[PDB]
Amino acid sequence: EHQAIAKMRTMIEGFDDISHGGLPIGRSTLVSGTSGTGKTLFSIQFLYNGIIEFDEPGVFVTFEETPQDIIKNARSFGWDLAKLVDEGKLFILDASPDPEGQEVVGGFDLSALIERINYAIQKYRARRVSIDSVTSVFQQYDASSVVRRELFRLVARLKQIGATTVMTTERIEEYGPIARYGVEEFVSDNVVILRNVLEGERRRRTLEILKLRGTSHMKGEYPFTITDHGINIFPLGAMRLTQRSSNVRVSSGVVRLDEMCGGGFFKDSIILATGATGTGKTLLVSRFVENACANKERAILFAYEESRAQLLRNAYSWGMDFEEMERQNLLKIVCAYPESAGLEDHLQIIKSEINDFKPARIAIDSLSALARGVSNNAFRQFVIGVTGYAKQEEITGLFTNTSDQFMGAHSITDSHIATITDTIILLQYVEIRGEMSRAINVFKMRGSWHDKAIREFMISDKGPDIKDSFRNFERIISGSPTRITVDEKSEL
Amino acid sequence: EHQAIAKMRTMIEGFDDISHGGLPIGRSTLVSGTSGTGKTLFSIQFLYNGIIEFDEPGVFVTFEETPQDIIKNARSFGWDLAKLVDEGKLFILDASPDPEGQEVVGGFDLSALIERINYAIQKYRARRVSIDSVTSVFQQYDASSVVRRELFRLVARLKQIGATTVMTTERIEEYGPIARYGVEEFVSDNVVILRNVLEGERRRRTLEILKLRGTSHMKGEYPFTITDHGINIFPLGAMRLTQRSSNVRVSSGVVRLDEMCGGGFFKDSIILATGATGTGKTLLVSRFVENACANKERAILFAYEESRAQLLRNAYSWGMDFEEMERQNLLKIVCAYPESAGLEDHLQIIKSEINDFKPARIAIDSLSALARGVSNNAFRQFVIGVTGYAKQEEITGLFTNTSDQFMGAHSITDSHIATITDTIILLQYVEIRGEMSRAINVFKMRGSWHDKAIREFMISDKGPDIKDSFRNFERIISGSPTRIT
Ligand SMILES: Nc1ncnc2c1ncn2[C@@H]1O[C@H](COP(=O)(O)OP(=O)(O)OP(=O)(O)O)[C@@H](O)[C@H]1O
Ligand SMILES: Nc1ncnc2c1ncn2[C@@H]1O[C@H](COP(=O)(O)OP(=O)(O)OP(=O)(O)O)[C@@H](O)[C@H]1O
Ligand SMILES: Nc1ncnc2c1ncn2[C@@H]1O[C@H](COP(=O)(O)OP(=O)(O)OP(=O)(O)O)[C@@H](O)[C@H]1O
Ligand SMILES: Nc1ncnc2c1ncn2[C@@H]1O[C@H](COP(=O)(O)OP(=O)(O)OP(=O)(O)O)[C@@H](O)[C@H]1O
Ligand SMILES: [Mg+2]
Ligand SMILES: [Mg+2]
Ligand SMILES: [Mg+2]
Ligand SMILES: [Mg+2]
Ligand SMILES: [Mg+2]
Ligand SMILES: [Mg+2]
Ligand SMILES: [Mg+2]
Ligand SMILES: [Mg+2]
Repeated sequence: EHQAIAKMRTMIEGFDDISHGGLPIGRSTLVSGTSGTGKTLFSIQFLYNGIIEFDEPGVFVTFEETPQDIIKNARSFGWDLAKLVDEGKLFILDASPDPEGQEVVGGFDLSALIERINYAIQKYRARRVSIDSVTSVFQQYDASSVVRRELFRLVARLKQIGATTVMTTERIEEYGPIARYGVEEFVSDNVVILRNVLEGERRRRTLEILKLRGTSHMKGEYPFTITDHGINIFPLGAMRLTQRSSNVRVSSGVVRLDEMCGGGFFKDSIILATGATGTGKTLLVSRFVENACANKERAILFAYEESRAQLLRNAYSWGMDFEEMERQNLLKIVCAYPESAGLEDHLQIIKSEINDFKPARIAIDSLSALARGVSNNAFRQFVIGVTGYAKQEEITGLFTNTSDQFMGAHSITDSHIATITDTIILLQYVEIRGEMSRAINVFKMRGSWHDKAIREFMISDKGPDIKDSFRNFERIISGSPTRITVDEKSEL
Repeated sequence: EHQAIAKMRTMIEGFDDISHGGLPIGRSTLVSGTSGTGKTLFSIQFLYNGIIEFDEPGVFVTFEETPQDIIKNARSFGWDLAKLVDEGKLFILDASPDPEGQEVVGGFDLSALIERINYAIQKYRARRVSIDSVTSVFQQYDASSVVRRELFRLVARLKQIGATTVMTTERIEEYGPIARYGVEEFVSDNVVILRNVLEGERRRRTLEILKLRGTSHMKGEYPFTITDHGINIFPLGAMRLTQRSSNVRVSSGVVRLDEMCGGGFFKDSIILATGATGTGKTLLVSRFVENACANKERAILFAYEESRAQLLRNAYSWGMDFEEMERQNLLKIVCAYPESAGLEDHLQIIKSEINDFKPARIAIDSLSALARGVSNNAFRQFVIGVTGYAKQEEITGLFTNTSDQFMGAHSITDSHIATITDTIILLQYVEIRGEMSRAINVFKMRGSWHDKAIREFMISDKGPDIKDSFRNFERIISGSPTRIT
């Protein structure tokens, strides 16, 4: 064809983007990675989605796992390949060794095997092929040279059969060689790499595309997650910056704060709250998530610091009954330690909840939690992720941070995430006469006017009470202020 | 001959400059690189370009990728190699293995195949040749020593045929051996290394001319981007310091500000709008992007922070409409996440849009939005990338930056780029009586005068209202002044 290479939609969440459309039609795609990296899950989903959505039959070749196991584990994702097999949509070409034994199985092996597949493809009238672990075929007594030629013998004949193919290969080191004999990376056109990089004691999983001949594809690692719906990727680096924005306002929970923002927050606008531990991030989150229920709008509350109980105790002591917010089915609390998963994990989880319950507000208390460990970048990416989604979804997200140091916060981010957020509220203690009192400012609003006053405030059983600035002080921001004025009242 | 080495032009964007002209004529060039770097593309473009600019024909000996494919993959770029092998200007030499089975045909090996290519050349009167994946030939059963002979046998056989050659090799370790059997390196007159380095879950293609027997060449790695129009290379080191400069002037969009700078900004200048988060860098941004329309000049506005829809929101709330602008084709908008491309890449996109919309003013709201998880160096390289081009291009660019700390920041830029820009505008807060009030202040201008004081300014529907300074104060810079009665 005088037309450039066309791809085949895989239907695997994210892959299509990274792959700018899917797997190059008519060609074989090498998909290597270490153990437990989802290589087989990759090929099964490929063949599968193609049957469920494009009614494209698929042939599955396996050189190790007995068909029975394959169908079994499929049930992990609620997949009854078993059926698609019985309706002729799926056909597993068992090519695994017998627990008995026969010598010299490399001569007729491939060639005879090729024709077998040819028969399979041709017979069931298929469009998708997955050959699981070609690596386990030359693992009899061969070396680099023999390997090379053999793949080319298979990638090519298959190519003559014109079927979109997926081959799986194993790896020994994580960032070491691409495949085993360091020879497939070439004899193949398209080489996808699924990693399970260590780092720390958490394992994060990326998926890359070293190359698709003739076409384009996002370059680099993008994390993905294996779940009850298979592989899920997150094209973090692909998400378009075209999110909608309204001029609509909503409330923060405390009306006086609703004034200092020029009439509330904007439905479409990420909101952060900073302060050293104790100022009151939570109190603001509390009244925030609450405010959203009194209007009949659902709002999830992900906490990573406090428990579900304690999150309902201290809450009560400020009035407001979460308990009721839950019953009416207008509030939802998640709670989960940060060391319970990697950022790639929470992001999906949060994204997940947002899909079932479809909140009207979002309140993640403590970006500072998730920031634990995880290198500054990895986290930064998380942030966009959350923010960028919640934004292009029209939800009001209040976030929380906690300055690494009380009094003297020379940086309202302590990780420089400022710029990602739209509204900024700042809490700070203030040493006023041997007494640490609260202060509260609306640092910046992107669409409104907001108040430029560094108002003090007190916390009681009602909640926050935004009073009057400290006009008669120098070095307020310094946390330890200074009294001014040198004239009282006397005669003329 | 009695004179210097005559090079041949590759026409490969930027390469002629890194090689100082092109490939040493009649001499082969070994271009290696791991899988997915473009080695094929490099050599296919080489032959190709020779066909559409010089009419110098080409022989593409292909050992592993099938002729038909070689032709198909080139359509990705808009290249009709099918048409060129018809017009007999390019010839693809099918030197691949049999998809079936045969072992006793290549017993004349190296020699036989050379006789072929030498025939074809004399038949199409070709001038350039590329052998794609020669390593794949030996990949039958050879030792480092068997290669050095076979290769030196070919290379030479092709030197004698006064043919200017480009052989392709493949690597396995990015910064390790140049080729597979660490032998080709010394067997070829010229060495080109293609690297797809990772480092930080991100890839970056860098090209390098290791050596060129004969003449000089640029030294080291240069970044490159594989795109519809093939290999594109930016020799940020080959860009001299020769930009036309003038005293003409332009407005900042804020009349006051124009006076503060001694009557508007200079046309041929890079202005920087540093400041804390919120100080209003994006306020001035829109401003300077609008005055370019009231004067019927095209102005592009590259965004990397706020949406295009949101921009068009806060725009309207400061007065001045952005909708109109675009319609009249006097204001183009961009938008993209800094993580949505690599620096090497972001750079090119700019150049791209510019060439297409011939702006007169460029706005890059937050260079500090790009520095994201990038190497201080890499990034400095990205500023000079833009800055320079916009200079030589006589464009007037406005760049936004946000310091990693409000009030007290002990530098204009935490990445130290100031000494790159000509005019630095500077926003910072100042705590006046339990309050947060803004304060603009031109910090420096290389050709003009510009006021020296820090005037407080307020923002409102109509815009930036630069007022008067904090005379009766002290340490207004320390963000928390001391009113001295
Ligand atoms: N429903 C599921 N939910 C969460 N994780 C799952 C689920 N099913 C499988 N996994 C995880 O996925 C992995 C299975 O990997 P998979 O079988 O897809 O391919 P592989 O390990 O790359 O290659 P191979 O098939 O040779 O083992 C397991 O390590 C397991 O932790
Ligand atoms: N019922 C109450 N009455 C008066 N003060 C209260 C009451 N509950 C909490 N406080 C005060 O509020 C602060 C608790 O902080 P809060 O619950 O708002 O979360 P935070 O400041 O955001 O985060 P963290 O406490 O984890 O640092 C304490 O410093 C305490 O003095
Ligand atoms: N039109 C295109 N647009 C964007 N990227 C492309 C396009 N065509 C190819 N590419 C990219 O360029 C790479 C092509 O490299 P190429 O196939 O030319 O040679 P190689 O990687 O050096 O050697 P080989 O692929 O033969 O093993 C692919 O990995 C792909 O990411
Ligand atoms: N219509 C308006 N009326 C009054 N004040 C406004 C208005 N719009 C914005 N502001 C003020 O301007 C600031 C907003 O900053 P702006 O939109 O100019 O971009 P920035 O300061 O350059 O960058 P960033 O938003 O990333 O911090 C807020 O801090 C706010 O006080
Ligand atoms: Mg396995
Ligand atoms: Mg497997
Ligand atoms: Mg290769
Ligand atoms: Mg807390
Ligand atoms: Mg190649
Ligand atoms: Mg030497
Ligand atoms: Mg900002
Ligand atoms: Mg901004």
